[PDB]
Amino acid sequence: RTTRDDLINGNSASCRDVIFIYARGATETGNLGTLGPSIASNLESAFGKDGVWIQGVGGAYRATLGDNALPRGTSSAAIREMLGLFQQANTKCPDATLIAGGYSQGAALAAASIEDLDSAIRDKIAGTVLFGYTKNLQNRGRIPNYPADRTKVFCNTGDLVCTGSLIVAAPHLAYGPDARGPAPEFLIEKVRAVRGS
Repeated sequence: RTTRDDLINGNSASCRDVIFIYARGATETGNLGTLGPSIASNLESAFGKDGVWIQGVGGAYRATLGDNALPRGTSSAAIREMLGLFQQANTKCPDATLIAGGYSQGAALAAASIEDLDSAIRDKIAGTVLFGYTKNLQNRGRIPNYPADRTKVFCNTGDLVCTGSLIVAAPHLAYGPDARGPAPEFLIEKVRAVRGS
């Protein structure tokens, strides 16, 4: 299903070890959209249902297509919403390892949020995956203030948003295989690198 609010609904007395916060692309449904559920099922298989909390960015994030043209590639209200979720994870589950991801506008949102996040929380994000990263060229494939080794960008050849454009071509809608395999593989590897087991 396209809606997951595990962090908001979760009991602090029984925090998951891993918390995944994900932002969907433009016009997508629920708070996970088309790629989020595939990543979620694979994380659940690796850490178990009670070992990982899946949280989509909903609330003020309406994933409005036109917001791709704003300075940071998304709206201020959306950034405030995602920042709030990272802050809620940090207070509710101080010992949890965080992971994040975003697709299209959601990738710009993830990058903007992580850049603004206070360092103590940002440093808890073991890995971040970005699909069809709209600010790929502008940010030179990086998320500002965040290490390259913890970042994985999936940008298809021919996906114009990865080369500085806002045009949506067919390759931008072809990240399904990545969400099913390499993306969760990267996230799992980065969590295990710091948590062991």
